[PDB]
Amino acid sequence: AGFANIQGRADLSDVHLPDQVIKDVLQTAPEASVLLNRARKVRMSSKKTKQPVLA
Amino acid sequence: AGFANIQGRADLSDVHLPDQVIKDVLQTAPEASVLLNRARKVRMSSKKTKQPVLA
Repeated sequence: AGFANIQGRADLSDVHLPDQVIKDVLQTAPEASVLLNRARKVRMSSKKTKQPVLA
Repeated sequence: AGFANIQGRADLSDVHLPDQVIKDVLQTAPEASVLLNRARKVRMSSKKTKQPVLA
């Protein structure tokens, strides 16, 4: 044919028409723990610790 | 005693008469793969690769 030949998106390869990528993941920041910040913090050096109490 | 005495090989130790060893293996020189020599080679960088072709 002579006329009305036109280049469509359907005529090209996936290598001609690639999607753009964003490397940054869409997420919210990780939440910090309640007790690991509110509670008083002590360094243990055995499986158990003991304290005397007035009773 | 007498005149018949001569040293045989059966009279010497395995350390006196050691066998020589040859460290090269007797082997048929390895033919290469057909496809890895004959076919066109490219580096892939993911589980799938795609290319354009004329239609």
